[PDB]
Amino acid sequence: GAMAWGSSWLLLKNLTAQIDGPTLRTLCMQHGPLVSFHPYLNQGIALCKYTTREEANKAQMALNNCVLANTTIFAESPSENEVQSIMQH
Repeated sequence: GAMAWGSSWLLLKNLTAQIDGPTLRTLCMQHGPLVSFHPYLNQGIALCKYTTREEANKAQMALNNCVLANTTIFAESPSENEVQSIMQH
């Protein structure tokens, strides 16, 4: 008799292998509160968790389809099953 809860998850993608993203991680925290974040430069992906569902959706709308000088940032919402796949290598 176990109960399942829905949690806010955001995945940001299309990061170059040449990313050092401490500034990238800090920017995500400013947009929404950050419980935990793991950014990968090499794969060009970063996965982060938000405190509430509404803050997560707002973060995706701003990060998705977002253009910065000479680089493009995309945002997607992986399934909770897809989030587990990322945690497992």
